Formats: sequence, C-alpha cells, structure tokens
Amino acid sequence: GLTPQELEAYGISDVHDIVYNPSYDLLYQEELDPSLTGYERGVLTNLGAVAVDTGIFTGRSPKDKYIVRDDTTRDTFWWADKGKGKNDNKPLSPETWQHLKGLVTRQLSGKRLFVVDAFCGANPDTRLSVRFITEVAWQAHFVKNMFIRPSDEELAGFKPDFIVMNGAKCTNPQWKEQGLNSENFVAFNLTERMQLIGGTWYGGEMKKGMFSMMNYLLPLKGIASMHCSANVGEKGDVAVFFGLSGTGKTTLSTDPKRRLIGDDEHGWDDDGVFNFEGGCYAKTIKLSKEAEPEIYNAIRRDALLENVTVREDGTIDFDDGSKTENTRVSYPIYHIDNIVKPVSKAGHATKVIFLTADAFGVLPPVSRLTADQTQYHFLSGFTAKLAGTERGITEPTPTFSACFGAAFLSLHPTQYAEVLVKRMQAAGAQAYLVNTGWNGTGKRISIKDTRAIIDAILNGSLDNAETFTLPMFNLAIPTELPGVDTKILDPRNTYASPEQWQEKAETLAKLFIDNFDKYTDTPAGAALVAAGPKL
Ligand SMILES: Nc1ncnc2c1ncn2[C@@H]1O[C@H](COP(=O)(O)OP(=O)(O)OP(=O)(O)O)[C@@H](O)[C@H]1O
Ligand SMILES: [Mg+2]
Ligand SMILES: [Mn+2]
Repeated sequence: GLTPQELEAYGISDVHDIVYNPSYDLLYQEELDPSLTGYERGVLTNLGAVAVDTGIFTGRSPKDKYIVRDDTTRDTFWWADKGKGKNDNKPLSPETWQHLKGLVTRQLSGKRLFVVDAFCGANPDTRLSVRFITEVAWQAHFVKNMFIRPSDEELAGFKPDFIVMNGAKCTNPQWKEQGLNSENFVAFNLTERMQLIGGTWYGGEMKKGMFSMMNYLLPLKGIASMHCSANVGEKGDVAVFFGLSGTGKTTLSTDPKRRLIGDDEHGWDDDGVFNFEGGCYAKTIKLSKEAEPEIYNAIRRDALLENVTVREDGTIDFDDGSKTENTRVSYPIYHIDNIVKPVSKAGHATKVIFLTADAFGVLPPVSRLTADQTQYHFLSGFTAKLAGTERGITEPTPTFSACFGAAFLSLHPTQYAEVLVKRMQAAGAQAYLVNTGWNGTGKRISIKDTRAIIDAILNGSLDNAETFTLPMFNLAIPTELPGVDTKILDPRNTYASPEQWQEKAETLAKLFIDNFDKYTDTPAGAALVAAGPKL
C-alpha cells in the first residue's frame, strides 16, 4: 500500500491524516458525522442516498476557467484570445499559476486529506492515471463515483499522469491585479499536468476538467474524444448520442432495450467506442420514477445527490428548482443493472445521433443527415431554450456550442470533426438529428415518444422507410414511424398553419447561417451549401 511519505512533492505540507482510496462505507460516515456542520455536511434521504449542498456554485463556472499558456500549449491549444472562435480557454501566465497553486496547496496543508487514485479512460493504452486530492469527503465521493476505480494491483503500481487538487475553500484576493474573472478559479497546467480548483465546491469541475484534458490528448493521437452517451444492442450494434446539456444524452442512453456503455464522455479509437468514466451524472430536476426507472433506482446508498431539496422526514422534493435547475445525482455505473462489463467499451458505432432541444420548435423530431450535413450540424452544436422558462416568458434563445461541447474543447472544433468523420466513414456509420425539444405546441415531446423514435433509428426502421424533405434546413424525414405519431414527423403540422413554422424557421436559419460564417475561412468550411440552412 501507499505511504504518507510520498505525497508532498505536489507542494502540500504538514498533512497528518491521509485517507487514501476511501471506501464507500468511510465516505458515508464522513458525510453524516453528527458534529459536522457547513457545506461538507450531507443529509441522509429516505432513499438511502446522502444528499449534499454544493454552495454558491451549482454548475460549472466557465468564466473562471484558465489554461496556462506555455511552450507545451502555445501552438496546440484553441485559445480564447486567438480569434479562432469564442471559447473559455483563457490564457494564464505561469507566474499567476504559481500563485494559484500556492493558494490551493496552503489550503490543503495541515488538513486531513482524501486522496483518490483513478483512471479516466476505459482503455489502458490511452487512459490517464489521475490522483485527486481534497479536504471534503463528498468531493472525494464524487470522484470515486465518476472515475474508473482501479484494481488493487493497479493501485499498487499507480503512477499519476495528472493531479487534480481541489481547494474549494480558498479564494484568490489578487484576482483583480492578475486580470482574472473573480476570486474563484479552475486552472489547468499541461506542463505540470495539474488542475487547481478554488472558490467553487461544484464537483462537476473535476469531471469536466479531466474530460477537457482527454479532449486535448486523444484527437492529436487520431482518437475521437466525444461529449456523448453510448450503448449497444444485443446484436452488438453500437450507437453514440451527442448533445448539449439537458438534450437527453443520459436520459435516452439509459434504455431498457440496450446495454449502457456510458452516458457522457467517450473515445473512439481503432477498436471502437469506450467510456472515460466509471459512473453517471444524471439530472434530477422533476425526476420521474415512472419515466426513468433505472436512473431512479440508481439513487440509493453510495449515490450522491446534489442540491436537491430534502424535507425534514428525509423525503426528496425532486420538483424543487428554487435553488437550482441543475440538481444532480452521481452514482457508480453499476447502479444501473443493464450495463456493459467488466469494461465500459464496445465496437465501432454504426449509428450517430445528434440530440437537440429546439426551443424554436422548428426542427423535426427526427431526420437522416447527409455526410456534409453531419459535419455542418456537428460544428454548429445547436440547442435552444426560452429567455427564462422560470424567469420571464417565451423568447427562444439559441446556443451554438461547437461539437456539442465547446466548453470542454481544448483543440479547434475542426480537429474533432476530422477525427469523428474518419471513424464514421470507416464504420459506415449513419447520422441522425433528433429534436428532443419542442414543436408548435410549446410543450416538450414526451420521453416515451422520444424513446420510440430512438427505437426506430436503432432497429433500422428509419433507414428502411420513405422520406420527404423539410424546407429551409433541407432535412430528410420519414413519412411514418412505428410507435410514433405520424402527425408530429413534420413539425409544420403541430402549428395552426405552416406559415407560423415558416417565420420561425427563417429566424433560426439566419442564426445558423450567421453562427457558421466563422467556419467558412477554409475551402472545406466553405461547405455552406451542406446541411447549411438556406433562405
Ligand atoms: N423527450 C425527452 N427526451 C430526453 N430528455 C427529456 C425529454 N423530455 C424531458 N426531458 C428531461 O430533459 C433532461 C435531459 O437531461 P439529460 O441528463 O439526459 O441531459 P444530458 O444531455 O445528459 O446533459 P449533460 O451533458 O449536462 O449531463 C432530463 O431532466 C429529462 O427528464
Ligand atoms: Mg448527462
Ligand atoms: Mn455533459
């Protein structure tokens, strides 16, 4: 086993108590310690799972994300200040990084620390060995759930490729003088291979931080790194589901008719699709046991609820979004019965689905994309929401996040597109666009109906059917689909008149066109006629 006399070369001193590779049982007792108060304290729910409060931050803080610009990242990273498109990869000086490291290492010094060694990536040949350090038990619990838990043997000869140090309790008072966004920070240094977290307690920063690193390393090696869920059928056929947050990746991949590979982060190499994680991070707002049985059943001892409202009697009010709409629950992947094991990976994907929640109510429930349209929509990374479905009234607001996850991209969008296209062509994969959002009714299509569309896609029903073309976006949609209302197939029918759809389609088309303009600086990018909507 490891010894305390080997964990101070990171700049952490005077650690008297070291809890290495904490067990779920110890994490439980740490979280429910009767004398524990504050944000570290968890509460036991009637479901047997512990629930915690992540504080001020209930989601990621992109504005506080920084990457050190040195000679390791200078000419490879997609920088926020290099006009190559808008992104959160803000350059940080090596000097300021040292200051931040100082804050975090001092905050963790003289404290009882949890050290969790885990893997990011199901394949030994490309996975990262990560060592997580924190003084908060539930943060250690979060990483234990979300990352791949190594075997006793692997832990014996564990050699960290990356170090993640969570100093949530500390803040940076010099941020103004350093030109940073706030007193908080989520910084990355690829030379020292380390991630620092200050101010925010949100565990998600650790999960996506390593995802961001995988997104840097894998594509440069010819391996696609994807923000998608993935599952496989009895026949062995594999599907991947891309989409921005809340579009359905986790909800829809957890499907009774297929084995779950992963719900959020995957790679695609010469052998196939593999999960980067050892757990799932499901959304719990308005959670329905009837609609999502598997996910609900996963909420038990060892799962970790985040920010949900817990009543005096321990019952959970999943509908309460008064604190945040981003209530979550993390759990080891085996909390889902029908998953792929012992290793979360499978063959090449033959079905690539792009999920989008179109608040504009213009995109059809399902359409088959051409090769060029696949690239166009991948780079577009579209989804929409109302200016405030909990704030004001209707006002569809678009979000164009390249590759369906710009916030996690370390390389240029085209680099992800290139590797994805290569893997797709070699596998003869077909792409589909699915609107898990709204139509003319103003009400989101039901999960039941959506699972039916996915069923049709995966079993070939969609491909082996006649289609017509939706104008403006020129999307091929089937005339009918088993277990699906034929009326909704054409979004124009959910409106009192096709004219209403027309006006909104025109607006959305213009948004797409304007958003894509930045990619036309290359001959290939000039592929404006592709999926490219046309007025
Ligand atoms: N037709 C539908 N299809 C999918 N999800 C739906 C549908 N209708 C409502 N929802 C809800 O929308 C949300 C989709 O969330 P999900 O967790 O799948 O997003 P995600 O794509 O996995 O996001 P992230 O990448 O942030 O984890 C869930 O809360 C789900 O209950
Ligand atoms: Mg998800
Ligand atoms: Mn995600």
